[PDB]
Amino acid sequence: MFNNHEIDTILSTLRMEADPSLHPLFEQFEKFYEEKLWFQLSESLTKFFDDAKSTPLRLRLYDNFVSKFYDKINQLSVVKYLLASLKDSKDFDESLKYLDDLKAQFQELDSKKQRNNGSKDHGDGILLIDSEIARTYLLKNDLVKARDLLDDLEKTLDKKDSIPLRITNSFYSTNSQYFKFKNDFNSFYYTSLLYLSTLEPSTSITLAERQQLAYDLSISALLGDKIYNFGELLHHPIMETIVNDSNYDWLFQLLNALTVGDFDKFDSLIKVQISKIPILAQHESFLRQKICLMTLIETVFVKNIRMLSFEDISKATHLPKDNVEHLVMRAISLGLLKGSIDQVNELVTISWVQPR
Repeated sequence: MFNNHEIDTILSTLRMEADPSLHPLFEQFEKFYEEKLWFQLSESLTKFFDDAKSTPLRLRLYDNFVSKFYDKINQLSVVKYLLASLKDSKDFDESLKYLDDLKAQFQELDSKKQRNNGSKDHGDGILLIDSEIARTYLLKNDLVKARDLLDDLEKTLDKKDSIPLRITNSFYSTNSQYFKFKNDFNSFYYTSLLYLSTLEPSTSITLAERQQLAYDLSISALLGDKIYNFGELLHHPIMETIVNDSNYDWLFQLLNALTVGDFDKFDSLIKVQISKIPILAQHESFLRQKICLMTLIETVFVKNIRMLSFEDISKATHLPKDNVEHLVMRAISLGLLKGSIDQVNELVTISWVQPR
């Protein structure tokens, strides 16, 4: 019987420990547990979880109450109740052992349970709790183990298992916890290309989420110190979603000009949108380089060039003969060609080009 046993003890104690405001809600909690209605009990417990009021009660609740029926209820509902109470502790190692032990219980409590059709379904609960262990690691549990686990989990973002988008999006937070566009934008653009590979029709995302992903990828390319090929980005189907909002149409036309060497359109957007935005202003002198670099690379590719002259490069860049070689020396430094400058003759011996 629940009377004179753990459950009566828990209801009694937690009602005393609780704020008076919580008392009427816990009548439904008591009832639905006694009725064996774990799901209605979870709605009642979710209505408690929805408020910061008395959050620590949920730790005892998890340990001594939810643990009796967590096999039936949704894995993320279960971990959310523990998460709020264990986050209140401001600790990053008990949280590790708790999420690992909880996850491992579900790894043995289930084999064909909570599945779409008693099938080899996605582990669309503990796959995200695995990310929560990783976030907890990256939250300075131990930096060496965290960095090693980050590298191993990055090597696990592949079709080695039937990973859904949600685990990758969850681990993408853990990558963002370690590296950002502020550290390097070319890297963050390539990190964003990972997320594109996982994008498919999923409840996780919308057309608006695609618009935000396209826009953030666009900033990452624009400000990418070593990116040059904006064309493959600008043509990619994900960049069609933003054409159905166009709030940033000026960015995509600045990008378009920067994809074709249209100095006049470039200058016209540069005269306005740079001044309005400090992040873009910090890169203005890179963008004017990027247009010159790409204009020449297109010229080299389309005209299959092997020899060019500083005066003709000066036409194609609007940089004076006295400095124009430093521009193509940046291109050589980007590694997108194997040519060499012949400064003695004010010539260049161009060789090869990276198309993408």
